[PDB]
Amino acid sequence: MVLSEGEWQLVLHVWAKVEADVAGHGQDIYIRLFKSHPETLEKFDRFKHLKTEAEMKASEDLKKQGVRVLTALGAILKKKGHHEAELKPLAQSHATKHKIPIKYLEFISEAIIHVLHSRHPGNFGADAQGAMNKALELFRKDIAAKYKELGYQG
Ligand code: HEM
Repeated sequence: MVLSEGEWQLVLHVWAKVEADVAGHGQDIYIRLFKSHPETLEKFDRFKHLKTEAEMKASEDLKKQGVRVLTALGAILKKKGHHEAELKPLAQSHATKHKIPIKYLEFISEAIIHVLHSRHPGNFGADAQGAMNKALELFRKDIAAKYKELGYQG
């Protein structure tokens, strides 16, 4: 699949707003992910002990992790589809070390869309959401392909 320049513009326009507060968006996304799909928390040995949203918001380590995640995703989105190099290390670690199924990548994609919709309604109308969904679907499609090459069914 391929996004048009117009669709990429919608994606990068709202992403520019996210970048005004990377740490805050990361926390919101994780909290949404862990509350909606608790099973995903079990994959994080360093955070699986967190019991409440309050503890999650107070975790300095979780905040730092969120920044790393959004920074990596932002770098990929900014490549506008030409992300082969960026995807390699990410696919290898998540398939071989962390063992993250594609289903969980779908769950975090849902959390990202939920948070953007909540925080940036003016820059996340129907067309913008459609573009972001398309960008995330492309990301998941390419990661899934790499997973297969690496020997992980995902
Ligand atoms: C938006 C998609 C995602 C991106 C861009 C992303 C990115 C990253 C990055 C950059 C790291 C640090 C370096 C590395 O180990 O590769 C990382 C670590 C990790 N990721 Fe992800 N990730 C994503 C989704 C997920 C999901 C959905 C899960 C599981 C529910 C997950 C589980 C982990 C774990 C367990 C670690 C290691 C954390 C630690 O060091 O304690 N990731 N991720």
